[PDB]
Amino acid sequence: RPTFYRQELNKTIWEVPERYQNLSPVGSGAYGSVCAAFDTKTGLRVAVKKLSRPFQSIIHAKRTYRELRLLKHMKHENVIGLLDVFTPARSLEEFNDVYLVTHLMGADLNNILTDDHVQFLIYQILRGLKYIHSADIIHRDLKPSNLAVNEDCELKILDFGLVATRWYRAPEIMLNWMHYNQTVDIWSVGCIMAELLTGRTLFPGTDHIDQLKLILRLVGTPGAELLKKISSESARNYIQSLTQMPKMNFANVFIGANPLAVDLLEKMLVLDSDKRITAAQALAHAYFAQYHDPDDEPVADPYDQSFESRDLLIDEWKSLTYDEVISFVPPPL
Ligand SMILES: COc1ccc(OC)c(CCC(=O)Nc2cc(-c3sc(/N=N/c4ccccc4)nc3-c3ccc(F)cc3)ccn2)c1
Ligand SMILES: CCCCCCCCO[C@@H]1O[C@H](CO)[C@@H](O)[C@H](O)[C@H]1O
Ligand SMILES: CCCCCCCCO[C@@H]1O[C@H](CO)[C@@H](O)[C@H](O)[C@H]1O
Ligand SMILES: CCCCCCCCO[C@@H]1O[C@H](CO)[C@@H](O)[C@H](O)[C@H]1O
Repeated sequence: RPTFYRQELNKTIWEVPERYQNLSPVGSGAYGSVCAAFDTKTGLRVAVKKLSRPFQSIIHAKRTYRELRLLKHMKHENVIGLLDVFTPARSLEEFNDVYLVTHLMGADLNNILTDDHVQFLIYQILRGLKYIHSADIIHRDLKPSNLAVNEDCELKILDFGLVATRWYRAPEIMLNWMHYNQTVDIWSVGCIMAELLTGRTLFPGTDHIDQLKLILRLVGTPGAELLKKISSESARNYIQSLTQMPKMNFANVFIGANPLAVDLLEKMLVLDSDKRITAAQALAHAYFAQYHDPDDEPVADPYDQSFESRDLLIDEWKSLTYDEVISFVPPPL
């Protein structure tokens, strides 16, 4: 067990192993405070997140368990991974705080285009998405603030920020569709790619209604092939009661863009999620010919998500989280 040291920062206490030095607060964080730091053991600059009230309730405890399970599983260049996880607690009985460590990241996709850069950035997204989707994991919330980018133009998918979420959301989500397929994320990639090509948010709807209205103006109202798969009586009536609109030609909309990029957008931004191109198929699209390598686009180990359907007590999610802290094996050097 490492030797811990204790210090207060931004009016909250921090107890971390000695290896992490020069803690500098970077923000309040999503659900916990974050500091930059220097990892003396590896030489890496890192981010340490102290989760806030991680076992306050059953929802909080399951969410804490979920976050640790996800980060421990992700082992891929274009997906955020876990350098370390620790607690100052010496036993389950006194276990109350959880700290997560990963590589320090500077800019997100907003803070960073030529067509070569769009190719490379979207390629890395799809490569990380292929890995995530292969583990039966849906991101559901892809957007530029969730994508970290180096000056190297290297990119990682995150599930947090360092830009309304609705702008990149698949339409089936905003219709509160019961089931979702992995290509909700491909829709988001399409919106992101269009923005990198035009410099403008593709669908900057003010709300969900305005959002769907903007979407339909580009892709057209559902055809009969899609209408026959809509089970909601109300959703079907409203859709059909709209003035039908034709799917625009994307060449006209994305004028001057690389025609291969326009073609890929047409295969991504399809209403019928059954017809959207998958991440694996998109990596083989001719638009990525100079980056695509089928032998270096790996899939993930299977991810056991059975816990999502369980209703457990707080102390049980806490104990399961403790098991995952204890069993952690750091990445090698
Ligand atoms: C110009 O700008 C900068 C200049 C200098 C800087 O440094 C001194 C920085 C710091 C940049 C930074 O924030 N870098 C960072 C953050 C995280 C985060 S952010 C988060 N939640 N944030 C929210 C907040 C609100 C809503 C949603 C999410 N969680 C983790 C995190 C996740 C996992 C983990 F193991 C550790 C930390 C991870 C890695 N790098 C910026
Ligand atoms: C100013 C920066 C100081 C960094 C100190 C990192 C100290 C890591 O200290 C740890 O102490 C243990 C007990 O001696 C040893 O068993 C570990 O191998 C060692 O890494
Ligand atoms: C590797 C971390 C960045 C990519 C994360 C992709 C998966 C996000 O994961 C999703 O988060 C949702 C909200 O907690 C959960 O409800 C879903 O069950 C979970 O699959
Ligand atoms: C005007 C708004 C139209 C929204 C159309 C959304 C079509 C989404 O596509 C649908 O997604 C469902 C859930 O994954 C699938 O079960 C259906 O098979 C698929 O066609």
